[PDB]
Amino acid sequence: TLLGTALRPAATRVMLLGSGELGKEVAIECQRLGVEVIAVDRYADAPAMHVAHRSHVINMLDGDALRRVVELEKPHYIVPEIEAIATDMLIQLEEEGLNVVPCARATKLTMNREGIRRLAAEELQLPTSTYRFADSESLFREAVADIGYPCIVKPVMSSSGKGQTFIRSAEQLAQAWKYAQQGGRAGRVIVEGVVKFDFEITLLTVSAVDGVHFCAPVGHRQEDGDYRESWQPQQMSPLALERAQEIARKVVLALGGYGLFGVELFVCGDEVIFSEVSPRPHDTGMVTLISQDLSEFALHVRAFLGLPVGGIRQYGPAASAVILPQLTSQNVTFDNVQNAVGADLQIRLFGKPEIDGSRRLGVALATAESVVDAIERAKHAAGQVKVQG
Amino acid sequence: TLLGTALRPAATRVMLLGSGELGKEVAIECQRLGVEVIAVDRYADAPAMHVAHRSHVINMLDGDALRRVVELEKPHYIVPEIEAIATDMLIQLEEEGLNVVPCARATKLTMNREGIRRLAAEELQLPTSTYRFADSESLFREAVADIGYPCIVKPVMSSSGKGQTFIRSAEQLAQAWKYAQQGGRAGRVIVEGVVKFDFEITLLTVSAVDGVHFCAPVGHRQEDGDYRESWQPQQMSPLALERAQEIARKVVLALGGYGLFGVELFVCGDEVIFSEVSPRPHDTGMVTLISQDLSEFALHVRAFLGLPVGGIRQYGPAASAVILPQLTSQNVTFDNVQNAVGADLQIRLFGKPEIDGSRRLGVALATAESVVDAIERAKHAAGQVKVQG
Ligand SMILES: Nc1ncnc2c1ncn2[C@@H]1O[C@H](COP(=O)(O)OP(=O)(O)NP(=O)(O)O)[C@@H](O)[C@H]1O
Ligand SMILES: Nc1ncnc2c1ncn2[C@@H]1O[C@H](COP(=O)(O)OP(=O)(O)NP(=O)(O)O)[C@@H](O)[C@H]1O
Ligand SMILES: NCC(=O)N[C@@H]1O[C@H](COP(=O)([O-])[O-])[C@@H](O)[C@H]1O
Ligand SMILES: NCC(=O)N[C@@H]1O[C@H](COP(=O)([O-])[O-])[C@@H](O)[C@H]1O
Ligand SMILES: [Mg+2]
Ligand SMILES: [Mg+2]
Ligand SMILES: [Mg+2]
Ligand SMILES: [Mg+2]
Ligand code: NA
Ligand code: NA
Repeated sequence: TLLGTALRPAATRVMLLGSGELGKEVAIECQRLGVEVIAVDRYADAPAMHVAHRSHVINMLDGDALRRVVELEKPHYIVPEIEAIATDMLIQLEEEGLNVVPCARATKLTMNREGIRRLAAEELQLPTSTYRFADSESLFREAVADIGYPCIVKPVMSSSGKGQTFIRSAEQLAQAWKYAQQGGRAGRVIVEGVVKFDFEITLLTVSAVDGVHFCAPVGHRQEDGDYRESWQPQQMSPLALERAQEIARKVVLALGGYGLFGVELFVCGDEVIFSEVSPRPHDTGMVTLISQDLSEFALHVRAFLGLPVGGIRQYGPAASAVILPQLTSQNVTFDNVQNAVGADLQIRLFGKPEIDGSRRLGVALATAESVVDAIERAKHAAGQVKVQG
Repeated sequence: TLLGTALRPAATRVMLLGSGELGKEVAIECQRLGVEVIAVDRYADAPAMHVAHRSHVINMLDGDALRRVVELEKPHYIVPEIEAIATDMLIQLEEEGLNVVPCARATKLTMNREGIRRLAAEELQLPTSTYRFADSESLFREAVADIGYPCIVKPVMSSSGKGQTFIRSAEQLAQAWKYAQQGGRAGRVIVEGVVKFDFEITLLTVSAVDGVHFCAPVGHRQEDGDYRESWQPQQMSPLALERAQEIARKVVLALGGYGLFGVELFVCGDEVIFSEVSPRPHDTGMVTLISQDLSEFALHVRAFLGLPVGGIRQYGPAASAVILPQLTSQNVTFDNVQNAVGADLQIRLFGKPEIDGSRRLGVALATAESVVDAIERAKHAAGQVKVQG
């Protein structure tokens, strides 16, 4: 493996499609290796753009627009950071010789729940919640009837819980369906039976030249479609961990290509159930910014560049807690920062240009002798931040 | 501490005066907090510029040029990254209300080994090398006589050994007095009477809102005026450590201002002698990119922003080894990178635009069960990298 010098003729060029907080760290890790970074998104001054050599704002769902920016910048690697990309064009491009991380098929399969769900459950025979898809209200209604209550309805093309409803009674059916319509390419939906898990985890799995490597299990807590806190390591029985690893390995290998994947799993004792997978760094993995020698961002980079992982070091109990304020502003400020960092406590503020409602603008990170204590220290610190606009 | 959002009207702005590998990390740290970074250097595409919001190429020795850039960008913090800057302008600027990190006086004082040596020795009353001050070949001649063999000859405006001479013999004096003029402005000198130390350390000392904290001592190996390898923690006596810390505190507190300082000391048994100090992150300190929770750069930023440090966690034996090729090229590439990364091993490639002679293009970082082992791992890795032109 050979790397060039960013900005020079033989530069190794990486193009990020999506410039949120996740890509910002991928960008930093690229920059740490003198890798040239082109950050693209649907809006200007996106996080990853702050730390990139050059940025472009285009409609990433427009295959022609994508083709255009790619032809323009001639990246060696196209690193999708969000789901909402013109995957069909990535496949084209990949065929035309471009390297899509981890691979274009991985991106296509995961951007639509139907693809990844059917692959995992039907082709890989992995355990998942029960599910049905529906593309009309009536079909949706039949689906619910067959699935039972409670059940969760989600659009097949969504993230961070947009257009999703936890359905407890037929009473919600109409609202649920409309709402699932508002969320979505606005479309088809998935109706899943509710898994009553003991806890849920994210198994950050790196597929690299030297094999499949696993980060220690990251536990996470979700609320109202948003991850609130994550921690590592999440304790699991030996049997559960081994089962989780098995599932994760099968998934990443099936999707193909080098990179770090966020394998979302539900744990019921010693039993593990597959939920979904990010074929790229995962939000919950932001805890690895404090908990490992190589963050999930650093690992994604390492793997995609074709270099060996070797191993991953875990420094002990740690957690992340989101900074998710709710306001409307185009000039956001953060005060009381002196009460948000200190010993074994840090924060990250994304640089997002504005907010109009709820938005993840930063994250607090902490370490401690237990995840319980780390979680509290991180939440507390996130809380101390006085967000104003 | 109130921080704005980079690129937004209330953004908090940091201007780096010097954009090499040290400032690159400082920049990355600022970015992580959504701080707006302006990277200034005397050449284009300097490392820190790759990761800054914007840059400026100017002669930083030109005060009028410095004022212009400062006033144009209106930074909240001026962060010196190299010695060669117009310290007078800093002083003036500071007087005009500008925040200079750690303080303008600190920058001036350290530029001059005259001012700093006197302060430390006379004023602070700390142990240093022997010395005096010549201002002529005759003034030079007489002094070196007062010091004796062997001894050191340094321009009071020298760095990296720029203009220095190790004198064991009178014959040299023909040379030395000349060389002392080769370098610096191109002059006046300082003659030191060498100290036979067991080993040398850099005591990275952070002065912040919650007082002064210290990183574990960093040992290093110098060669031809360039550090080659650095390691942490350097084994020493608690007594030696205690003494080192006392000297460091005294110095930093006397220099004034918040920031990370690199205190250079000689260790002979339980005795410690102050050599010099950088009022900014120090090269040898690059080991902290892998050995601690907060790197020296993260500490620098934390401190200058008025935030508390609280503590510094050290992850065990670690080392840095420089990637210091010597060639002439404007399109450097790095091959065999796969043999330079792995478990507990990483590399940084700076992004320097070209090279023409010997130049530090990157660094290898490693951790291990022992300091010795760490150094070997880091050295080996740096050695595997094939630098092409
Ligand atoms: N079938 C299910 N049973 C139980 N809980 C579920 C189920 N599906 C989703 N959840 C819960 O809802 C959270 C969000 O679900 P998810 O399917 O990941 O939504 P998303 O919109 O894809 N979000 P993101 O992870 O940002 O892509 C999960 O982490 C669980 O806490
Ligand atoms: N009195 C002295 N005794 C022994 N070694 C010395 C002495 N002064 C300098 N050195 C050695 O010289 C190295 C570099 O010299 P130094 O005094 O730091 O000058 P410099 O030109 O300012 N270099 P730099 O460290 O980059 O600022 C040190 O790290 C020591 O190994
Ligand atoms: N679970 C998905 C996720 O965490 N995505 C992250 O959020 C960004 C969008 O946030 P935004 O909606 O605030 O612009 C994405 O770009 C990605 O980094
Ligand atoms: N020992 C001091 C030191 O390490 N300084 C670092 O090297 C730069 C200059 O490198 P360059 O000479 O290759 O431009 C400086 O800007 C600083 O980052
Ligand atoms: Mg999802
Ligand atoms: Mg999810
Ligand atoms: Mg110096
Ligand atoms: Mg020195
Ligand atoms: Na690929
Ligand atoms: Na100051």
